This record gives sequence, C-alpha cells and structure tokens, in this order.
Amino acid sequence: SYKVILYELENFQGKRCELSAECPSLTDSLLEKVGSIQVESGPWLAFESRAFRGEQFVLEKGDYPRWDAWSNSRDSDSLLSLRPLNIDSPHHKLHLFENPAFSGRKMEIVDDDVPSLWAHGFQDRVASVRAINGTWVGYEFPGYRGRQYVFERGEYRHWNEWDASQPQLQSVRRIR
Amino acid sequence: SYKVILYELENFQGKRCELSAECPSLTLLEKVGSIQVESGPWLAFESRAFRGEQFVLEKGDYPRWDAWSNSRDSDSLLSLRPLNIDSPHHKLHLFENPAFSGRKMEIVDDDVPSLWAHGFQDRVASVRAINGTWVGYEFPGYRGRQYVFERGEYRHWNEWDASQPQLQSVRRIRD
Amino acid sequence: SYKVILYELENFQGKRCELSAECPSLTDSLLEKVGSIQVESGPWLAFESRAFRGEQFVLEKGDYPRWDAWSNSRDSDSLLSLRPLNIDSPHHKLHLFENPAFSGRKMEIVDDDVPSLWAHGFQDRVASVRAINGTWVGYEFPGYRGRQYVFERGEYRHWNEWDASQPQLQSVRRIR
Repeated sequence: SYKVILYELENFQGKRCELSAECPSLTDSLLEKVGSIQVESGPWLAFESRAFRGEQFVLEKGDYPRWDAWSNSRDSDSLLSLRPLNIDSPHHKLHLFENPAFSGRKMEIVDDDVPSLWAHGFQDRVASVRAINGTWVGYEFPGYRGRQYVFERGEYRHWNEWDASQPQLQSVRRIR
Repeated sequence: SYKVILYELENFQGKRCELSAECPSLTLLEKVGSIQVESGPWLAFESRAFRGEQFVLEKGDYPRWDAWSNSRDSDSLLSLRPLNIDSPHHKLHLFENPAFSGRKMEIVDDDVPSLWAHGFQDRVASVRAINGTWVGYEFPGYRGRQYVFERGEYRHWNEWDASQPQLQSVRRIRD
Repeated sequence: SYKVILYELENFQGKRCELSAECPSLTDSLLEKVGSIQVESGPWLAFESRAFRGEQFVLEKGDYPRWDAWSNSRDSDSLLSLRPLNIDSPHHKLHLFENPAFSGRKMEIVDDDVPSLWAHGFQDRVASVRAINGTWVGYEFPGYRGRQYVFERGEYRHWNEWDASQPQLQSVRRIR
C-alpha cells in the first residue's frame, strides 16, 4: 500500500532505495545521504533526524529532484528516517488555542484549510492544539511556507508536544 | 524474564502480539485495544522509538486504553520495553527551578501522594534521580499524565519529556 | 573503517560486543548494561537512551574503563545507542549567537577550540548556532566539562535543535 524511492544523489541519480515500510534510520544499511525522492504511494512523513525526530517533511505522491523540493524551509538538507502516514479520515476537525493547556482564544477548523491564521483573529501564535479528527500539517509562515509540523488525532497541551521550539504558526491544512 | 501480550481489541479480543523484548515500533497490530502484562513492569509509549506520552505497566490486566492511561492526550501505544527496577534503594531530589536551583526536597525509600504536604506546590523544574526508578504525575494521588525518572539528572522539565514543570505526586517503581 | 568494543563490566571485563556500524539499542540481544568501552576506530557518538536520544557522549579512539570515563557529567551511567561520527573536514568554522534565529552577539570560531566562551565576550548562553564547516562539540561548563552537545555542519535556530533543554554552553571544540 505504501512505496517511496530514495536516491543517493539529486535528479534520481546514484544508489536507489525502495521502501514499503517505515525506516527509523536510513544510514543503518540503505543510503549515505538522500539527494532525491519519488513517492510512488503515500503520503510519507520524513524526518531530518534518526528515530522520527527533528524537522518534519510531509511527502505527497510525486517527484522531489533535490532537498529544496521537499523542504519548504531551508533549515536542513538532512533526511534520516521516514514512515507511511495514515490519512484514512472522512472528516477533519482541528482546534487551535492561543495559550498552552487549551486556554485563551480558540479557533475551530472543520473540513477546510487555512492559508492564513490572521484571517481568523489569530496572530503568529498557536500554543496548544486539539486534533479531533484527521491529520493536519501546520506551517511557520502564511500560504503553507517554512517549517512543517504534523498534527495527528490527539491533544497537544504545549508547542513542544508537536516538536516545535516556539509557538509560531501562520497557516494549517488537512493532509488528504 | 519479561512478557507482555497485546490485543487488537478491548477485553483481550482480536489479534494477539506476544513480546518478551523491547519493541521500538508496533507496526503486526493495527491499534492496541488491551494488554496483559505477564512479567514486567513494562514502559509503554504513545509514539514510535520510545517517545511521547509514557505509561508504566505493572503486572496484570488492562482491558481498555483508559485502564493504562490517566489522560486524554492519546489512545495510541506504538512502542514499549521491559523496565529494569532492580534497585534496593530509592533516592530522589526535586527542585523548584531548573538547573537544581531554588527549593529542594529529598525523598528516600518512600512515595509522595501529594508534593503539597512538603512545601512544594505543583512546580518541579529539575530532578535528580540518585537511586532507583520513579514515576511522577501531574495530579495528587498518582493521577494524570506519568513521567518516568530513571537514575540520572534532569536539569529542566523537557529532560523528562514534559512540556511544563507541573507535578503533584511521585512514587517509586517497585514490587 | 569504524570499530567499537563494548564490555558488560568495568575494566574491559565480562561479555563483549564488537560493532562496526550504528546500533539503535544495545539491550536488543547484545548486552545487559555497558560497563566499559574501547574505541578501536572512531570517533563514535554515543547516547544515554535508545534510538540516538538523550545525553550525548563523543567517543574518540581509546580506552574508557568505566562510565565516568566517557561521561564528563555525573548525569547518568546509561549508554544505550551509538553510531560512527563522520569527521572528514579539512576546515572548521562555527558561528555562535546570543539569541535564537541567529540574533544578538555573534562569535566566529575558525580552525580553533574555545575552552571558555567568556574569554571572547559571551556569557554562558548560546541560543543559536551556524556550523559552517566541520563537526563540533559544545559543553555546559568551561574547559570542556559537563554535558556535551554535538554540532554537525548545518544551522540550529534554537537550543532545542542541538537537543539541549537550555541555552547554557561555556566551551566548544572541534571534533578532529
């Protein structure tokens, strides 16, 4: 059901690695450093560091000829672990909160994407989140730009729970 | 020496998965619905590679996720391992502020169901686990989210994988 | 090219485990608890926890007869994963910053080690780092003491990016 092809070099050149399952460490046997990717069946969630840590990259089906094709930010060219991302959800519901522990101003998003949180009274601060239904991806900047943070069904009482160092988010969309 | 049986559904129904060693990713079973710990304790985790919310699993029966989890942060359980608790003594130092600063409390071979009984409020910002394995909780009487402290030093609440320094009770992991 | 020998007991006694590749868990049918280490060919980057998490220990070539020989901080006696560390760099360039997102006072270090950041206008605070060339290791206390944090070539916009809970650093050196 899932398949990703990772290449040692840019433009789908060099050593080729096909994966149909999660990989907690790409340097364990597979590649030295991922240069390009083809997602044949996904989506996949890729990570800058080993064991599904560090910066996140949602990889939909398609071609990524270089690291700047999957990184919407330019913080890191490292990709060391990745896994299939379960997106089997008919409805999407997300609650964003101004302050930690689901306190302060609240924004509810239902079966829609938000390219700018500013259009709904928020600033560039999201300090707790409730992903009621579906999988979502939040971004640092408007129009789905900068670093990505994935929200799967569950509660996030503080920005550290979604692996962010700061509560800055300016756009969010459903993974579908 | 260790053995856990995980079931796909609640009340020990559906597909089974027997483990006698750590598992960094349960992906084998779609979603754990119930657990029988035959020989433990085990330390279970909401996420892969021993990350996310923690659940200490002593020997016994857990017919549904709310039997092992006290919070609503997740029903997901994706990794788990045997927890070594072979320690004759237990010593824990709790600190008010990060980097072992401010008010200090020492706990020796005892459990504390309310930190408020010892002048601590609900703020623990650094910890020293001198001897033994401990488990701290958000609320008094060992309620809410759990955080395991194995022997070592924690200069900030993020070191024990907490987003905030709130703790109100703590106990030793022992039989 | 890489080789580490791990022993069950102190002073290179008990059961042995030889590794020439990364190991995400030393308790997964290898050893009960590492008591001593010989690095035959390195350097290696070791970790307190499984899956390359927790406190870091840079292990150069040589003999470590007890846990407190590799841990320059009486933090933990635990060592559960480790990997070879690539240090193939002819030059070393590091930029340290006072505040996150490469803001505030800046220190540039070129092909040199700094046993005290205080000797160059910093306090015990480093909140973002640019590792332009080479691999580096930062420490909590002056003279390379306390907990270690490895910096590989790349950008670190916040202290959490190098897996620190706080921006306290007082010395830094090249891994060579």
